[PDB]
Amino acid sequence: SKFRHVFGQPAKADQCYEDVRVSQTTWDSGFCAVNPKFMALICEASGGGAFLVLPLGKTGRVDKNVPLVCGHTAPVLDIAWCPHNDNVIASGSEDCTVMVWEIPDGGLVLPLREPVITLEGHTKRVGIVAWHPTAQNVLLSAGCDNVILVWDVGTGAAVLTLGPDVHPDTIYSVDWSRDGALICTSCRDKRVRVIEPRKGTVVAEKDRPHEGTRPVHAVFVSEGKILTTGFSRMSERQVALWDTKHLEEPLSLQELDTSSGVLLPFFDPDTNIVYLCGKGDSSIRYFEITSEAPFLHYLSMFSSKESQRGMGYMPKRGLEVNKCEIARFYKLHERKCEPIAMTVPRKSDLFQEDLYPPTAGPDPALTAEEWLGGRDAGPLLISLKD
Repeated sequence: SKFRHVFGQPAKADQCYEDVRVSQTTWDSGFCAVNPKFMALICEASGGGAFLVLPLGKTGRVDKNVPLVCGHTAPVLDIAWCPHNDNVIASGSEDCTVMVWEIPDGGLVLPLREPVITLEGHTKRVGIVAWHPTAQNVLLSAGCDNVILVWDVGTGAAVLTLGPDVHPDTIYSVDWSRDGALICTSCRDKRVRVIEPRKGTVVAEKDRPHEGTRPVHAVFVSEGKILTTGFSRMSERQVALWDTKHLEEPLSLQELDTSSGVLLPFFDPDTNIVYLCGKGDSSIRYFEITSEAPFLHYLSMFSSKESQRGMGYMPKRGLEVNKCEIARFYKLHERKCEPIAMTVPRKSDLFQEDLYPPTAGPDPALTAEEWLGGRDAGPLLISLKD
């Protein structure tokens, strides 16, 4: 493997974001969303709902009175940058709404309260927002009403609905496939569903990928496969790799350690690496996914003494390609956001092509109406050699 010596290297202190009141809400979302232009994290707000958005370059201590994105009338639970517009962010709130915000180049000057659009429909708090990867303006949300809504942000309309007949209990996670043809959902009723959301068809299901009582998260990995984190009977944390056409036994099931913290998976299709990090934890582990046995291979971990309250993940376009950076985590402490470069050691001056294949770019491959009518298409690809 060429990822055997991948290592984490935290930014220096003066390149961090400090003196920020990270939200204390107990919830299993990342709490941090980053893109090549801005850093956003969810704040501690008691009079309503707020999150911070700063120009990436505005490092050091944050002015205690910095403009926030407020708008929401109750705590924010989830935030995500639009993959085809670096100035647009969505948030889900305990006020039962998703709001879609526009951020100026230069960040805010004054507190932002009107969103581009307020997406009304959920009857309970909304703690999962997930942008469609390829279809312009398509946004999914899952609330604690156990309902999944898909929206056309361009028209403000809820265009698809999966009711609580589909997910009868808490939805722990939702992931779109590479081409946005499918979602993978994980439910408190212990089934991981693979759903064609347009015709609302469950195309594959695994009952109890894990035996424990705590949450299972699910992400799509390389073609045909999904990945779960979960817990054993004895609350031993597990990662499992599944072949979706044959869900009876996992391709690999590996026991990590006995903690209580939910591991969140971050899958990089350009390297076939998955990174696992939990709130409460001080480490980020990473595995490689291949088609040779045993399919899921432990690479290593970044270890630290500080436990994280959240994690963000830099899109490829913001990465130091010439510094062989293949990921950057945006790690939340109590009062601090700390970027962490993930790097492949190479001693070569040339662009490392093998490390940087063409990657999902910022332009949609389909419109909302096209994807809705039943077209699928993988993302439009760009060169990072630039």
